[PDB]
Amino acid sequence: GSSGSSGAIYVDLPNRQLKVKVADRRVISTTDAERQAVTPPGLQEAINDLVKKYTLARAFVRPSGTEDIVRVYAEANSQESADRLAYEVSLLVFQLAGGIGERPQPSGPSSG
Repeated sequence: GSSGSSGAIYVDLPNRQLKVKVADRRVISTTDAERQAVTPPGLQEAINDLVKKYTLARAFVRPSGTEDIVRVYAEANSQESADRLAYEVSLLVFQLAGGIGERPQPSGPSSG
């Protein structure tokens, strides 16, 4: 007889990504200038506060890059926090960067 084994990862924290098809650039007030502290000045803070107000949470965003759509991502120790934050962030942007298009949908507590 004989036996082997599988070597790989066995744990992948929860995470959630989104995409805000920004209508465009400029125009928006809180969407100009790029000096004095990494911009946008506040977002990082606002979210940060939310990232701190949460349990082991983490949110991020990626502007233009090989595309014309914004990238959103939020994770946490819990799936909910991961979703909540995510959904929120995406929204936070929708307004912050007056993001539009495909809007973020609510996870919705449903299990069976």
